[PDB]
Amino acid sequence: SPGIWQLDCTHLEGKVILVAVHVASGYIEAEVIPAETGQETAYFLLKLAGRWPVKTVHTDNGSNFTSAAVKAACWWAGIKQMNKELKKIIGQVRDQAEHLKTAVQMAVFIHNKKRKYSAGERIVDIIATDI
Amino acid sequence: SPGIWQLDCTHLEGKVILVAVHVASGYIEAEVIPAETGQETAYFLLKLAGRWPVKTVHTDNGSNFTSAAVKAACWWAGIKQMNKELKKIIGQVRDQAEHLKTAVQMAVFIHNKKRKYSAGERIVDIIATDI
Ligand SMILES: Cc1sc(-c2ccccn2)c(C2=CCC(C)(C)CC2)c1[C@H](OC(C)(C)C)C(=O)O
Ligand SMILES: Cc1sc(-c2ccccn2)c(C2=CCC(C)(C)CC2)c1[C@H](OC(C)(C)C)C(=O)O
Ligand SMILES: [Mg+2]
Ligand SMILES: [Mg+2]
Ligand SMILES: [Mg+2]
Ligand SMILES: [Mg+2]
Repeated sequence: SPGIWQLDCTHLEGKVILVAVHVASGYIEAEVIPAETGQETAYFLLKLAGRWPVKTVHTDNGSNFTSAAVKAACWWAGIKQMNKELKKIIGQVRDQAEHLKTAVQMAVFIHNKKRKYSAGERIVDIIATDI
Repeated sequence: SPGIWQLDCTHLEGKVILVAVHVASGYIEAEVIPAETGQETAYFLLKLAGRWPVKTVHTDNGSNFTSAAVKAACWWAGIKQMNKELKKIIGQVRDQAEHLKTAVQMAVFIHNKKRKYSAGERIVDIIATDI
């Protein structure tokens, strides 16, 4: 189902990586954030919601969604309540970049454009079909 | 044509807002950045390219694309070489949020979800059709 996303943080090199997965397609978005915080999660969701039709969000750590900032974002945006494979791609391109955040975006790109249709194509097809 | 984007910075409240427009649909993405820098532009393009099939980019200030970091991102990602309407929506929601960056994302959301099909639907349709 096309409005469902998964959202979790992983850790790498002492930093936090917020990873959203469009469950039906396997498409990902990710950002490196300073701290694993309710506020950062909220802002992330705002950005995600303006880009895709986000209806429901799941997580492996329910306590992530407990902050008032997060609930307020989900309220405003109308939302209701890979990390190993990505680390793999991060590892493969890590040395081409100085900043971890740059390596993460390189990795997100590679993940979304690979065929094994790519995740990037499937999200768009699934969502266009739903219109 | 579906792989064409426009990219420019505007200024608001002493900060820089990077605005990308998918020309065929009018869909936007935007971020608040510390400084109008080649490096920030590069990183922005990396993120944009992993999310959408970006083929060519235009700007109103050609000197934006002059930094080696920018050319290197366009090289890696395979890329070749609204601000008033968005400010309008920013103005309308500005008071609901503390941080400008939050108001910008609120505004991007409102811009992409409005019908006047929304920009958000058209990008996806145009791109799915192209697959
Ligand atoms: C901090 C820097 S400098 C720099 C670069 C690369 C070539 C020429 C000049 N600058 C790069 C690049 C490395 C990877 C890419 C794909 C080639 C994009 C540009 C970076 C890159 O940081 C950015 C993306 C914030 C600029 C990095 O983390 O290494
Ligand atoms: C710095 C803060 S705190 C906060 C908030 C709002 C309600 C309850 C608790 N926190 C908010 C919110 C205001 C707008 C939204 C749509 C309701 C999302 C959450 C903000 C918001 O910053 C965030 C998005 C980085 C957290 C802001 O700039 O005001
Ligand atoms: Mg988690
Ligand atoms: Mg909170
Ligand atoms: Mg400009
Ligand atoms: Mg440079």
